[PDB]
Amino acid sequence: LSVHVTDLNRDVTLRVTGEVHIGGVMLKLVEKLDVKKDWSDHALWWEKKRTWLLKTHWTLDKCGIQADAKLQFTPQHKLLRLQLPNMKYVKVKVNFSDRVFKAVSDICKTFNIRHPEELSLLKKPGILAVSQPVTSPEILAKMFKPQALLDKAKTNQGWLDSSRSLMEQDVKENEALLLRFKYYSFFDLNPKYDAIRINQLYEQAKWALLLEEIECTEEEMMMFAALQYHINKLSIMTSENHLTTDVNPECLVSPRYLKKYKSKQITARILEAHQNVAQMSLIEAKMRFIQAWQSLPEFGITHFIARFQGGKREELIGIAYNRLIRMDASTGDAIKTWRFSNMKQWNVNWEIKMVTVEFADEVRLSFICTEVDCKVVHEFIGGYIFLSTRADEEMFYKLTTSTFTNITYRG
Amino acid sequence: WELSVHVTDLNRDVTLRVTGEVHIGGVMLKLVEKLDVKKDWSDHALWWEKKRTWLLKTHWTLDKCGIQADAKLQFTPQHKLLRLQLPNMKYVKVKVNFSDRVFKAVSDICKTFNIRHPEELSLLKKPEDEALELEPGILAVSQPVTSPEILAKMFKPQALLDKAKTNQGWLDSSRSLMEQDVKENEALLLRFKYYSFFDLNPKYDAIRINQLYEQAKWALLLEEIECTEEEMMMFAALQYHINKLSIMTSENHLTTDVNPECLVSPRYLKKYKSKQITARILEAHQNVAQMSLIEAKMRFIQAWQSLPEFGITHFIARFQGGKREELIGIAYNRLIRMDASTGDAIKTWRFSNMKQWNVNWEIKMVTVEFADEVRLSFICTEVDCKVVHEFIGGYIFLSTRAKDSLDEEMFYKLTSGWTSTFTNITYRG
Repeated sequence: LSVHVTDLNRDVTLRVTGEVHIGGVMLKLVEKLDVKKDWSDHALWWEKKRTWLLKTHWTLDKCGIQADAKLQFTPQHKLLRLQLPNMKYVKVKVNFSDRVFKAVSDICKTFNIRHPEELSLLKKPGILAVSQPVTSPEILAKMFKPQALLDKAKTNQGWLDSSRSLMEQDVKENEALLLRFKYYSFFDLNPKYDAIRINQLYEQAKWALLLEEIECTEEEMMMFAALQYHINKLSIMTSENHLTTDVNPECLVSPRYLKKYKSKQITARILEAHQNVAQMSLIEAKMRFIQAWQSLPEFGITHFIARFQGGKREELIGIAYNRLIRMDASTGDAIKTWRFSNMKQWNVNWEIKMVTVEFADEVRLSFICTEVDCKVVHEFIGGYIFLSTRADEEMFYKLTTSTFTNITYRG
Repeated sequence: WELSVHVTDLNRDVTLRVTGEVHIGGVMLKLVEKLDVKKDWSDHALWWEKKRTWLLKTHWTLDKCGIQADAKLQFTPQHKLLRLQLPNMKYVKVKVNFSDRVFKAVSDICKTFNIRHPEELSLLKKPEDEALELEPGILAVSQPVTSPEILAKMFKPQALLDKAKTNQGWLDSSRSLMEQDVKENEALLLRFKYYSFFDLNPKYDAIRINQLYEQAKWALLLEEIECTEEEMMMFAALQYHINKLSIMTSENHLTTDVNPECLVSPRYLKKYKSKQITARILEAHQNVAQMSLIEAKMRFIQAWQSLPEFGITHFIARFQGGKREELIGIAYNRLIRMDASTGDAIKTWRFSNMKQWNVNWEIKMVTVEFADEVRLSFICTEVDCKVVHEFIGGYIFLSTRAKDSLDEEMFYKLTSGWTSTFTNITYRG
C-alpha cells in the first residue's frame, strides 16, 4: 500500500496483510511517522474509488484494496470560502467527509440560521447580520451577468448532492462555493429568532433583483428600491444614541414619571427602548421585502434544460415549491403547469435520463434532461415534497429506474 | 282649543286653532300657511319637549299622540350642529339628524369620517376648547403634544369610581339625541365603546386605526389604564418611532448618505437620469413609510390590548351577598365582579356560559342566567340599568360578526329597553 499524507506531503509504503482493520493502517502509520502533532481529525480517503474509508472497524478484505493502490490520509476538515447570500465571502472550516446536508445543517447553527434544509451549496463577525447597499452603481454593473434563462439553467447543474460528501464532488480546499436558499418555501419566519436568517434571505432577494436574476416591472422595481432605502434608514436608528427630532420625550410618558425621573433619565430609557423598537421594525421591513419578492409572478422557479415528449425544440423544466412547469427557453413563458398537490408519485429512468411523473386523473408527465440534472432534479422534487410536511433528517435522504411516492397525495 | 307652536330657526311663536282630530300633518300645513314665508320646510319636524318625543308619524291625529290643550310644541329642523371630540382629543363640528336613533347617527358619522364598523363606537357625554371645523387631516394626522404641561392640564381623576361615573354618560343607541337632553352645538365624545375590534385592515382603516391608536395612546398617557414601567417606556418608544415614520411620509428629499442609484438594476440608469430616479424612489418611499406608520400603530394597539387591565367597562353595582357598593365589569367575553377599592376580581363569568338575562326595570336589577343554573344578580343606579344592558347586548351582537351585511334590527333586539327578558344568541351548548 502506498499512502500519501496530504498536509505533510509525504508518501508512505506500508506492509499490509489484508485482514488488518482500517484502524490498523492508521495505527501502523502513526507509529511509523513518529510525529509530535495531532492526528485526531485525519481519515483515510480513496480518490480512485471516490469513497471515504470511514468504517474503521471493518477489514481491508471488505473494502477490496489492491496492492500498490494509491490511498490518501487526509484531514476531514478543510477550509472553504463560502459566499453568503449577501454576496460577501466568509472563510470557514467544514467537514469534507460529512453529508452535504449535515454540513449545511452545522453551518447554519454556526451562523445562527434556523431551518438549514431550505439552504444548500452551489458551485460557481457582525457581517452575518448587517446589511448595507453598495457604494456605487459601477459595483452593480461590474457584477452584472447576462442572467439569461440558459445561463441560469446551466448554473443549476452545480447544486451539490446532499447525500454525498464535499470530497466526492470535486471540491478542493479553498475553492469557492455558494451558500444559497435552494428551496423557495420558507417556513415560520420568526423575527424573534431569525434576525440573521431573515437578513440573508432578504439579501439574496435584493441581489437577485439588482443583478436582474429575476424580472419585475418598473413599478415593482421602484417599490423594491424604496424598501431598501427604508431599511437603511431603520438601520441607522438602531445605532443612533441621541435625540434627532424636535419632539420632547417627556410628552410620551404619563406625568407620574416626571416626578420619578429627570429629563436625561427619560431620554435615556426611551432611546434604549426605541433601539429595540427599530430593531424589530428593521426585521419586519425586511420581511415585507421578502413578501413582495415572493408575490412576484416569476418567483421561486428553478430552471433545467429539458426536452418533453414530442418536442422539436429546446425547452425548460421549472421546479417551484408547488408546481412543475414546461417553459420556453427564450421567453420563460409557461407552456403547461402541473401542481405538486395533484402528484401521486414519480419515476426516474437513469439509462435514458428521463423523469416521469404520475398525477391524479391519470395525468402523466415525461421529459429528458442531462444526466447530472437527473440527480439534481430528483433531489429538488423530493426536497420540495419533504419541505411540505413541516408542521427528521433521515427522511430527507429517503426522498433524495427508481420510483418514489408523494406522501401528501389527496384522493 | 289652541296650540302654541314655536319655530326655532325663525324665532317665531304661532297660535293655532286645533280640533284634536286634526292630523299632525294638519298642524304643519296650518303652520306653514299662517307664517306665509317662502322657506324650505324639508327638514323641519314637530318636537314636544314636555313629553320629550318627536312627532314624526304625520298621519296620526292629535288624540293618538295625546296632545293636551295649550301644549307647547316646537317646529325645528331635524339636522343640527354637534361638536364631537375624536379619540385624538380634537373637536370637530358635524351636522347630524337629532331625530334618528343614535346607532344610525353614529353609523352616519363614521361613514362621513371614513371609519369602518361603527357598531364598535358610540357617543359619550362629558363627565374648555370645544370648537373646530370639519377637515380631512384632523382625522388621519397624529402628532404628540407640544409640552408636558398639556398632559397635566388634561389629567382627569382616573380612580375606578371616576370611571364608573364617566360610564353613566353613554348614550341610548335606541333613542335620539334630542330625547337624551342634547342641545345643538353641544360637545359629545366619540369613542370606541366596545373593545372587540373586528377586522382591523390597514388597506382600508388608515383613519379607523389611527383614531383607535389615539384612544389607546391617551388612555395610557392620562393613566386611564395601568402598565409597567417597561411597558410605558415601550409605548413611549413607539410614539417616538411613529412620529419619525410620519415625518418620512412628507419628506420629498434625500436625507441619507446613500446613493439612490445603488438601489436599482443597472438597466434603469440608462433609462432615467439621477434626479428622476431619486424622485420616483422618494415617491414610492412615502407610501412605504405610510404602511410602516399603520403597522407601527397596529403594534401599539396590540400591546395595549395585551395589558392585564384592558377592555373593561366599570359600573357601580350592589351585589346580593354584598355589604358594600361594588363594581360590575364588562369585557367582550365576560362579566366581572370587582371590589371598588382594590379593583380585585372577586368572581368572573363567561358570556359563552350565559343562557339569557333578565332586567327588572322597577327594582333596577339585572339578573343573568348561566349554565348549571349558576345565577348572578345585581342592582345599579337609575340610568346605568339601560346602559349596562346595552353593553351586554352589544358585546353579544358583536360576537355574531362573521366574515360573511349588518343586521341592524338584531342590535335593537338585543339592546331594547322598556320586566323584559333577553336570550343569548351565542350560547354554546
